[PDB]
Amino acid sequence: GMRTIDGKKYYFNTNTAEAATGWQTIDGKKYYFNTNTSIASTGYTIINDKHFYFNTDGIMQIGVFKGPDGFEYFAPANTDANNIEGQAIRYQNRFLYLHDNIYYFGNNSKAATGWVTIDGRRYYFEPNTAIGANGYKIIDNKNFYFRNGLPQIGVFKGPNGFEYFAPANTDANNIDGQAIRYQNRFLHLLGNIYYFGNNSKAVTGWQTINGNMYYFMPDTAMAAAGGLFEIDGVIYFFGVDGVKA
Ligand SMILES: CC(=O)N[C@@H]1[C@@H](O)[C@H](O[C@@H]2O[C@H](CO)[C@H](O)[C@H](O[C@H]3O[C@H](CO)[C@H](O)[C@H](O)[C@H]3O)[C@H]2O)[C@@H](CO)O[C@H]1O
Ligand SMILES: CC(=O)N[C@@H]1[C@@H](O)[C@H](O[C@@H]2O[C@H](CO)[C@H](O)[C@H](O[C@H]3O[C@H](CO)[C@H](O)[C@H](O)[C@H]3O)[C@H]2O)[C@@H](CO)O[C@H]1O
Repeated sequence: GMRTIDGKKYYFNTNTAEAATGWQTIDGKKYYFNTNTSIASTGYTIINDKHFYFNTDGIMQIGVFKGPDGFEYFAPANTDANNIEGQAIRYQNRFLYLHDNIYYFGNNSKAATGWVTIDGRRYYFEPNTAIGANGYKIIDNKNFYFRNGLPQIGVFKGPNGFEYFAPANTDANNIDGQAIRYQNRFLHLLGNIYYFGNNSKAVTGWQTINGNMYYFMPDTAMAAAGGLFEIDGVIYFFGVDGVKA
């Protein structure tokens, strides 16, 4: 019987009206009831000069969580110098993969947040979680499209349409991957063809431009090009320049 009164959770040894203290394994879960108050620990907690992290319900967590000195890695037993389960450990200058989530830990064993350069590459880790960014992101009024923390160069679909996340210095000295103003013009990138309207977004569907007909795929905004394509069940030929002929 584990009850919670006045926002404070306790673990009673059933038959006696007394609350328990210390580490307790309840339902496979680990809890630490402060030895001087019997109150269940929550959040960043120092125990015997070691760091542990508990959720709002007092359950000990394994992962990357923020403490007063930044995000620490509360790892499984024997991750470094036979550390105990849930304890924060020394983890310096290296990446951490917690199944598809990527973190990078600095020299201080704290996870990096914001923009950082690692081995010559620019990354962005979410300040709220320290997790490498993924997908469309607006950062300081600039748009990026990330994959595992890395800004990608290319044409990707965002909330407002396909934007051109361009190579560095294409406009206003943008850095690699920054979405830019690119209006009423074609974009030729690695063999693919796109056309951007006045809104700096790639057009899709059938389009007549300067008298030539093109069909830009709705899922990629790339022009049909270099052969026969069946569109809406009809077969057409598109030259390597994307023009139907
Ligand atoms: C103030 C600051 O950030 N200084 C950095 C130190 O915190 C950091 O020391 C490591 O910090 C982690 C927490 O992020 C742990 O405290 C770690 O020690 C703990 O784990 C060890 C096993 O890995 C061992 O069990 C210790 O007994 C236990 O306390 C600690 O080494 C250092 C090193 O990165 O950098 C400082 O800049
Ligand atoms: C709702 C809508 O579609 N509005 C259109 C604007 O988004 C568009 O503005 C441009 O949009 C691109 C993204 O597609 C960028 O946001 C661009 O600004 C950014 O790049 C600039 C350099 O090229 C500069 O660095 C800015 O600081 C940076 O924010 C922005 O101009 C406009 C113009 O095409 O059309 C609207 O219809």
